[PDB]
Amino acid sequence: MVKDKQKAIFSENLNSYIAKSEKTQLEIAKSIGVSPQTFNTWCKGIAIPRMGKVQALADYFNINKSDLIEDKKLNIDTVPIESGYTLEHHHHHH
Repeated sequence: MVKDKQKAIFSENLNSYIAKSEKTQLEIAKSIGVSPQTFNTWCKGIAIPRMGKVQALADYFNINKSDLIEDKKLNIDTVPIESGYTLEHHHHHH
């Protein structure tokens, strides 16, 4: 195919949030401040918007930009951080 994996991840993640909403792509596009054709290419993973729009997307969904950039490999694994941040543990014998 010769396709960039990052754009495939970004769209995959973004599309997840979009398809979880009942507002159309044309709806979200106006709220962000873009044209439907611009939003269409994002949803198809053809292009990634600039920081000003990526932040706008995350800001509108009340999420982190990191949620759109990093892969949905959401398997919690203890993350030592130099602060008083909350972390959870599972523990299952398998």
